[PDB]
Amino acid sequence: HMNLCYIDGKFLPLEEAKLPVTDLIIQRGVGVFETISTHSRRPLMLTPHLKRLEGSATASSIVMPATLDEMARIIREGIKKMGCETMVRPYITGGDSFGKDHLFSSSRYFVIFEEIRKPDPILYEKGVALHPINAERYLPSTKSINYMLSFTGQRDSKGAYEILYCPEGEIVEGSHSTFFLIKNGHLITAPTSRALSGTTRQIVLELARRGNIQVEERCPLLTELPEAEEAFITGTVKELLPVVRIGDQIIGNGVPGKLTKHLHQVYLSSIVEWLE
Amino acid sequence: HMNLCYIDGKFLPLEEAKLPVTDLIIQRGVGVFETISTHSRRPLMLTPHLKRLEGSATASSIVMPATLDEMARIIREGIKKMGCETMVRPYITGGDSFGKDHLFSSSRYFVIFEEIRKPDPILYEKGVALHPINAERYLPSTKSINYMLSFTGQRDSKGAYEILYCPEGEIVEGSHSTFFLIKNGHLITAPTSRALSGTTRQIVLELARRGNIQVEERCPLLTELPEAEEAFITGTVKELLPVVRIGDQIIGNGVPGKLTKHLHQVYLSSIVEWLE
Ligand SMILES: Cc1ncc(COP(=O)(O)O)c(/C=N/OCCC(=O)O)c1O
Ligand SMILES: Cc1ncc(COP(=O)(O)O)c(/C=N/OCCC(=O)O)c1O
Ligand SMILES: Cc1ncc(COP(=O)(O)O)c(/C=N/OCCC(=O)O)c1O
Ligand SMILES: Cc1ncc(COP(=O)(O)O)c(/C=N/OCCC(=O)O)c1O
Repeated sequence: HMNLCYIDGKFLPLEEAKLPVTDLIIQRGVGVFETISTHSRRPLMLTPHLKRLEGSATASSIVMPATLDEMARIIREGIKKMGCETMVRPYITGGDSFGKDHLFSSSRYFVIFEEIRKPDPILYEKGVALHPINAERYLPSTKSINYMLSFTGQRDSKGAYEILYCPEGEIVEGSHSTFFLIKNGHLITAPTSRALSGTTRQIVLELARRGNIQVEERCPLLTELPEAEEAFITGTVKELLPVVRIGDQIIGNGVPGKLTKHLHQVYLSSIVEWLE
Repeated sequence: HMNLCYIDGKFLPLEEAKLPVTDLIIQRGVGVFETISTHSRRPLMLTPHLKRLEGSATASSIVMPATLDEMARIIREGIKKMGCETMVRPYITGGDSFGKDHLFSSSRYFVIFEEIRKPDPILYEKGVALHPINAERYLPSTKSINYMLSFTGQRDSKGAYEILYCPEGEIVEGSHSTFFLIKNGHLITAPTSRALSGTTRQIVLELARRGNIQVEERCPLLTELPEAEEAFITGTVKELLPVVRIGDQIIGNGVPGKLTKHLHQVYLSSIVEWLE
């Protein structure tokens, strides 16, 4: 499929788009981004993602190089050009210098558009296995471009779907996901002091509120997994994806659970509410 | 001289060099690098730096896109072109994909050459102030491109020379430096399990051995700074730089100390031994 990069006023073929090696995104990993998905070629949680992008940029001392309205206009135009369900990634770079004011004031920006790659249907029927590691994301409210740990953590993950950040036995989040445990019919998920404030997470808490499902905002523990009924990971692209194994531990009876399948169905039935 | 970037077979002006936005260095912070300085237009600790670059690349699941001999040849050719004292940074990128083998096997590489920017002479006479933060580099043996913390740590550093990583009151290293405390005429410095295995650090331990100066390889503590005589930070470019203040704490008498000045003099008198 055709893939785009919006950069410097133009929607380029993604393979043509290039960034100056002066940019501190390249030299020193100074960059923040979001991942935005579409349903019916409309962006899911567009405003919440763009507010989170500005939040990341501000927390990283980056001055936004475009307004949120302009980032929204570009995203909409690139989706129109794609003419398919799209995964969209707006990037904000450090640019060429850190000023005497302790800000990155010449930030660059670009927006990647790719045909969306949903997890295979079989993964929703089977559920996935997570690989726990003794590590976590620093400043986890900020979605920087530093995802090195998500790949080096796979060195000994032996083909697990995703890495799970379990610093000192406390489950925080996936490398690309919010993590939820189900224990005695209630949700357990790490607080926003430890894990990224997921857009999908924020919708799942709202669905829990609507369904009178109790939510405990505390880290699930690896040692609680034998008492767990179910588990799932959330994000843009993957939606709610059942977790049936973590390390050598089977979750409940090792197939996707009733409350997971329920929350996924309600999510998909309700999803247009959060489209823009 | 014009600052250069060796990329794709050519020495470009640094500001003209560009990298495809497909590269996972940009998208996901997948990259490792080294910083190499010159004395008499010869690269200092060239082989130790290139072995540390390979070590970073291997620890990050990156297959090296060039041999160490070829990285050496480029470094030497660019220094010859510069015809001045140079700070050199070979970068190894993740490239466009993480393979089914859990390796980045289409890595890109580039080499930046800049006219060297030594600390002002006044900083060696005065000494510098460090700003301690409650944070640390993950996988600190690996020198990845993720230096975001080195900038976000400056948010409330109020103009300190550098950030000092002091997780839970244990001093590990600077954002760009190895850290040394002097107490009762012995050196204290964090072990290589905690801090980057600095080239400058490795020379200073050797100078300590030659001078019969005892070295304790443990993290100095913020709480022991009142009992400290001296402190200094080491690296490529800065050499040995006296530290006379850490947060609100003056180090000894608040001027560069006798053993710091001695180690810096011996380092500069001996430096040709480590040039290549
Ligand atoms: C299946 C899936 N789940 C979750 C995520 C969210 O992960 P982050 O992007 O926040 O790490 C993505 C991201 N795709 O990103 C676009 C496709 C790609 O970057 O390869 C994804 O593809
Ligand atoms: C570290 C992390 N935690 C949690 C999440 C889930 O948050 P939402 O997606 O629900 O807002 C993400 C999103 N990645 O999205 C997929 C990875 C990507 O393509 O960049 C993430 O990167
Ligand atoms: C004064 C000084 N000390 C120490 C370092 C070592 O720090 P790292 O590179 O390992 O973080 C550098 C690096 N210059 O790098 C070249 C100029 C620059 O990147 O701004 C430096 O200029
Ligand atoms: C994080 C960190 N620790 C310690 C050091 C000291 O290592 P050596 O330089 O002695 O091998 C450096 C080097 N920066 O290199 C110069 C500063 C820079 O360009 O970041 C560093 O980046």
